[PDB]
Amino acid sequence: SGFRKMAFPSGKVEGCMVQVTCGTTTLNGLWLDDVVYCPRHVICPNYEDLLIRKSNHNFLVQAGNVQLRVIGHSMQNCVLKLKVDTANPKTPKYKFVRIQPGQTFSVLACYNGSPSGVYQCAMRPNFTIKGSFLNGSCGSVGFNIDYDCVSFCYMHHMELPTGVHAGTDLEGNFYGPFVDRQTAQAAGTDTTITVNVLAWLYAAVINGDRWFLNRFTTTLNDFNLVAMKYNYEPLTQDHVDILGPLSAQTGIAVLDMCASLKELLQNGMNGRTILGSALLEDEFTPFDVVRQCSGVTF
Amino acid sequence: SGFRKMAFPSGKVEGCMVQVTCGTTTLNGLWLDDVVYCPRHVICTSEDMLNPNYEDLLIRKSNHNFLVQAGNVQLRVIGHSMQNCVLKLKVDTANPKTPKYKFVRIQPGQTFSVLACYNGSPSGVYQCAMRPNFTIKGSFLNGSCGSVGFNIDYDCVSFCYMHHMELPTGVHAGTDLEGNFYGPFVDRQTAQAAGTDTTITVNVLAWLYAAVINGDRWFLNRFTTTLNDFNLVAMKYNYEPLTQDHVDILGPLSAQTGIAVLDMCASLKELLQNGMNGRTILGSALLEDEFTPFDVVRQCS
Ligand SMILES: N[C@@H](C(=O)Nc1cncc2ccccc12)c1ccc(Cl)c(Cl)c1
Ligand SMILES: N[C@@H](C(=O)Nc1cncc2ccccc12)c1ccc(Cl)c(Cl)c1
Ligand SMILES: [Cl-]
Ligand SMILES: [Cl-]
Repeated sequence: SGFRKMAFPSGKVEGCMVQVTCGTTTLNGLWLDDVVYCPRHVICPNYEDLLIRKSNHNFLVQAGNVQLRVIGHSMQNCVLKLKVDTANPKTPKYKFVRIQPGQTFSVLACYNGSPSGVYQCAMRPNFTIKGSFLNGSCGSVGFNIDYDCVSFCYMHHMELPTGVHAGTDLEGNFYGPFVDRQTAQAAGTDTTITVNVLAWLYAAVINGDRWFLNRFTTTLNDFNLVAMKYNYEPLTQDHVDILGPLSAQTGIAVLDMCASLKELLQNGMNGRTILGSALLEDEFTPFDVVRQCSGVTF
Repeated sequence: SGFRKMAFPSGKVEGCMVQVTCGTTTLNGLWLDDVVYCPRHVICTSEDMLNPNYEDLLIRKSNHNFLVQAGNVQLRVIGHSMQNCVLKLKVDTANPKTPKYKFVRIQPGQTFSVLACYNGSPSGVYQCAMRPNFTIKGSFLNGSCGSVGFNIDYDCVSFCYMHHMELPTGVHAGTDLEGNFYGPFVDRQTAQAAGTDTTITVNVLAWLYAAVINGDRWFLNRFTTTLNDFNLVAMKYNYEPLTQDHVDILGPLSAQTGIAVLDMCASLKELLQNGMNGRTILGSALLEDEFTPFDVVRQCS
């Protein structure tokens, strides 16, 4: 029993965190094979011209107490790739994946190439992440673990004026309409990740918290008209299908749970809580709920 | 900026998780140097669950009864002994991934990261606090026994908890790494209930300071209170009393924000009286009590 916000074990990623220094800027880098990936803003803007002026010896890369020899450098979008003379002996099986809004991932927050914390978060529909980051965390990565394969999905780049965070996939492409330049940028109005709220209600039913269940069902169209009104993301037929296994396990059809959600929005919680929370949680995907309520290991 | 429930990186602990099997029972073990620590109830049969005599059961066991598996390598158990409710299995190989470590016993209110494991394999990492009733509100399934709670001291891992059992309410009970249970719990199938849980008041105040550091000020007020008047209001809401030690521990946060402890205490009193009025603090509609003053300082500085 129990339901916690749970991150993937960070070991496989910790063995990849290195410190990257260029001039007065020190941030984190991801050492995979003989390549170190880090935000291109470490050279700081005309990034192509700035990188042309740089030499391999300008980049100081440190892995623990060993300095790595940079033997090449190139740029892929907003990420800098530093070729090094040594393959990371702790390189896990990995992939670079681009995630969608709603999908969750674990973040390994680092400072000076040293992992300090691991937390689970979701890529918000407005493409920001509500992370916890201080100065020096740039280069910290977001990942998922698929069987025994690390899927790198995020690299931290900056903090927006509201305190939310922005970053890129491991190919340097930003998530959202953000740029890595000191200019006024605002996150769009965020919305709630509806499929994740439904997944979290299933997790509550699995844990015995069932006060919110009602006799009602709804059509997907009627649910979406009501959800749109409360700044909730539309629920697609893909989401209904993904919630299938949880619907079968709990005996609560997706449209049946949608009518529970529909009432929770129009009426509130009435002083009651669900999984120790007075708000509807939207940072647990249907896969996270299944994984946590079935004990999948890594 | 931002405030998240943040666990310590679990790598140093993952390299210590092994699978321990004795008869039909399979749970997790912690491999440190040439010793594997695991809950002693792994040696229990079906009949010996309500009132097991662990000394008597362990005397009947031989080293060849314990199957220890570290990855795809079976470890040779060359000795066995019991320290309180923990079984110590000596093995013929020192764990090459043994980190710098200490065995620490924690107090209610203290937080720690939990590495949930199944069959000696880490599946998840989450943050926990030792509840005032000495239980932990974890997320555990059958097979999670032996999963450990830890904190990281720069390079050193302080092991503070080993999961043993789930109480009837769904909350969890366990021991320090010396086998001593936290709370009035025993590793027997006898009827056991957790006492009424209370809110870790000092942790709530630490969390309100974290909110002020993050720019949340709506809950602040012009009032101050005496420590005695705050404690009388707090107990009525099932909140732990706040001692002079807690006021002193909140000192650095009070200096950083410019809000005295008794000033924040009056804000907490007002919050308990009115509720949140549809507003949130750090994205939460409830007062969070699983961030210690030490966690808040660490995460904000
Ligand atoms: N120095 C960073 C930055 O703001 N990175 C930080 C990350 N997370 C949290 C931070 C909190 C405080 C200060 C800095 C933070 C930066 C600044 C401007 C731009 Cl346009 C870019 Cl791409 C990157
Ligand atoms: N079978 C275990 C147990 O309850 N261990 C589990 C741990 N966490 C969560 C669990 C959820 C479901 C089933 C089992 C769980 C057990 C039972 C009685 C006693 Cl007295 C002891 Cl020491 C240990
Ligand atoms: Cl699924
Ligand atoms: Cl008193």
